[PDB]
Amino acid sequence: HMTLTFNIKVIEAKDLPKVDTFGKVDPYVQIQLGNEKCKTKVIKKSYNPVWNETFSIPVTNPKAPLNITVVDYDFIGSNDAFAYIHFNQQEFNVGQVVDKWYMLNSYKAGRSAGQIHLVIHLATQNMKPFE
Repeated sequence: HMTLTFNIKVIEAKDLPKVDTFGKVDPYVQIQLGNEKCKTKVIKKSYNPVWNETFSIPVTNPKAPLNITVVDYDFIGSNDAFAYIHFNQQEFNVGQVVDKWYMLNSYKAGRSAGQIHLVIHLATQNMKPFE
């Protein structure tokens, strides 16, 4: 198959900042590739959340940037994104499994946003995800 898919495992994050009104942070991760968006579950009150959630996103637009954001779920207000990492799709080679910790960028400069642990595998449709 010629159609490519981004297989992304959102494993965990560490050292997230305190951003929620009623304590710590309630983090989830949103993955954006063009018009395609998906998100993890919310982990309650955790600076070192572990999600272990896997996504498979088809590449229909080869120019869309891959944008990964960490967001604080607010049960009584707007959910505020506080950190991101973004990639050109060509930063990943077809067939390569990249298992890495990334330093998160804070939207508000000068604050630490922690790190995120992702497995990213740009794959053809029959390749076993992450293998």
